[PDB]
Parts: sequence; structure tokens; C-alpha cells
Amino acid sequence: MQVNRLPFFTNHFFDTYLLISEDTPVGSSVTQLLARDMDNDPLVFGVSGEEASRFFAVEPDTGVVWLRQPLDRETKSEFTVEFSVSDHQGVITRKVNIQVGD
Ligand SMILES: [Ca+2]
Repeated sequence: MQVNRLPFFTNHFFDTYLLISEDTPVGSSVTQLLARDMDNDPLVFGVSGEEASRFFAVEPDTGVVWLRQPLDRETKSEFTVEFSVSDHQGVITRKVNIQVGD
């Protein structure tokens, strides 16, 4: 039988929230996704969801996440975004609460 463990995220924000200032410029990195694969398998990171993907771009290899559009606490003060990590055998997708700060 095949021998594989799926990756898991290690960012603490997955258990709290990710704070991003509403004055964060478009193009800014807002975090870097971190994960461990116990087999040391190469990992790819992603974002899923139509809205999430319009607002946030993920570097598949490094896990850096950039803001694609302006934030505005007035229009939307919070997002629930799903981030993913895969070893090509399986994928973990986790929700994170993104708080837009004033
Ligand atoms: Ca693995």
C-alpha cells in the first residue's frame, strides 16, 4: 500500500483570524501560508472560492498571499476565505476569518 501523510497548515491565524488593515495597498503581501508534509513532499498552496480568489492571490510554491483589490471596512469588514495545501495525493482546505481593520 502507498505510504503518504497529507500536509497540514502551521499558521496560527487559522485558529484565530488574519488581520489586514483596510489601508493595505493593492499588491501588498498580507501573509505567507506555512505548511508541513511529514514525508517532505513538495507542496502547492492555493485559495478557493470565487470571491476569495478575486481578492487574494496565492503563490503556489511559496505560499505568499497578496491583496488583489482594495479593502473597505465600510463595504465589507470581514471575509471567510478557504486556503488550501496539497501534496498532489491529497488536499487540506481550511477556513480563515479575515478581519478588515480600521
Ligand atoms: Ca505527503
